[PDB]
Amino acid sequence: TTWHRPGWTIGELEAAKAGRTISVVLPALNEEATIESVIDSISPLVDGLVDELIVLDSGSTDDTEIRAIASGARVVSREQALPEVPVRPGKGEALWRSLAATSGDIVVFIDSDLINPHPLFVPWLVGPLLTGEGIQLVKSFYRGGRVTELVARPLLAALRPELGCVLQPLSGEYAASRELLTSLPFAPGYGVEIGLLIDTFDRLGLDAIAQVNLGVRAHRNRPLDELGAMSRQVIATLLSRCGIPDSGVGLTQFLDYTRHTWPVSLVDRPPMKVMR
Amino acid sequence: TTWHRPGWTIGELEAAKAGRTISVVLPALNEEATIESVIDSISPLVDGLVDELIVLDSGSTDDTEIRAIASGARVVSREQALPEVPVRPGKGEALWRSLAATSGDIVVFIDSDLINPHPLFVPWLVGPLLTGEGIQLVKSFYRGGRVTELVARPLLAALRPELGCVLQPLSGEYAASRELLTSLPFAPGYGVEIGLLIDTFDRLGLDAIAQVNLGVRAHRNRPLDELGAMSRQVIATLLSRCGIPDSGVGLTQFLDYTRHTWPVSLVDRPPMKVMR
Repeated sequence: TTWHRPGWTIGELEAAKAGRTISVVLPALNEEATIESVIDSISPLVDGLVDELIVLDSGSTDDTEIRAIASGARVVSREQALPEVPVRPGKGEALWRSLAATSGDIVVFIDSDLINPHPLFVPWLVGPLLTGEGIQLVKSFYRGGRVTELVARPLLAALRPELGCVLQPLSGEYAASRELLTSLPFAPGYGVEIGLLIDTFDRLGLDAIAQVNLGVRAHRNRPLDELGAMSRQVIATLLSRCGIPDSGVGLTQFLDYTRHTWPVSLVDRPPMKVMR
Repeated sequence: TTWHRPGWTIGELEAAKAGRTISVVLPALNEEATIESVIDSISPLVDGLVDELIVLDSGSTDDTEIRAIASGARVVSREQALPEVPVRPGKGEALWRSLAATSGDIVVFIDSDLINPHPLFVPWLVGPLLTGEGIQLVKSFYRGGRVTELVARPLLAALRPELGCVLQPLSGEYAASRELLTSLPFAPGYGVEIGLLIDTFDRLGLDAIAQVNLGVRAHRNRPLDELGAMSRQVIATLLSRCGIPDSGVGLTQFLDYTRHTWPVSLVDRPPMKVMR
């Protein structure tokens, strides 16, 4: 079911929990400028609709951690989330680790780089999980997304056209059941969102997936070269899910000219279940 | 060999022809604003280094044709290039047809949407073909190319990493031997450049390919949605060359929201040789 405008009240949603718990995770790498506003947008839900909120600090070297703490948030490093396992770089590692630092029956992810996010983001994402039937994953969409419109959607049309109806496959804002998340491998780096989406679909089909309009997104837009690497990992992850061998060769860029090669990973983390 | 700065004189290049001829093709769909300057940048070479110059008018409905004529250019419609074969849409069709409207041993393509192009573009592109050994294809590069850096190069790294060294795989400015071009199929739409590059490489290897710095490119930059479709066709063509089945499903876009689906083609034109 694709929603265009939520309506559930916070109280209705709370009633619908029926014993289920909700954890919220904000992954963060150097987001000192935006993190406070994001935390503040959600913390009023804590001890109510939300049972648990954490910042997964992914190696920040700015004031991200101290500002998050000063916002009353529990901050968890990659190392603290799962200390027995050495840390790998990239976003997917942080999200995967975050499963071990939470216990909610439902887990909600929100990027920490959002500019003044609506306080109803979380309620809007959990709606279908709480009041739906068979929904295990909820993606957000909103109203310029160069990677999404040039890379991910066109590749989905080519290789998983059934997912053509997903407006924001790379959305960093989404919610899912712990049962699902701990049953899926996690792709490395920026491949994580697309992997979760494709894996979910391949395993449960579209009926287990919803998407909700969160309105409009403001975010620290980004340099082309970093987008190159992101696109590369998205590709790697997507090709893998489609049974296609990726060279494992990183994107090289020429900035006469100088050359730089960005890392790409063909290694997923296994389902957090195997870590029990 | 990758050049960074040409030096050949026009006279040296002319001497090097040794009986070989040179045709120049400007494909054009609704470029009334830029076409004159492009024609004017090249016509001084005609009857000298360049034996032949044409505009391949690809269905323009603006003043492209009359302005090109007024610039002294021979204008050739898709229909006139090959009248026995009904016309298909897209850039690849125009370029393929252009082989039948030219007779140069060497063929040079230049996009008609360039803003005040250097008059040495053509000389710089033909340099390696004339003075090199074994070069059959010359690509340009220059100094924001969203499709190139987000789609084509990252996919090449994944699937033909040997072509990672190509700075502008989608460049509309390039030159090649008739022998090569008439021996290759032509991908439809915006897939044409990438197809020619991959096919050339697969068949003759890197040693037959050069790239030359033309400096900097100014061009009528472009709406995201049109870039989506372009990216989609590039993908289709690239997947095909890599032995990967494309769904044939067009990209859909949602502009509440309204939906539009863009065409994609999995059909190449065969080598112009078969039309003999």
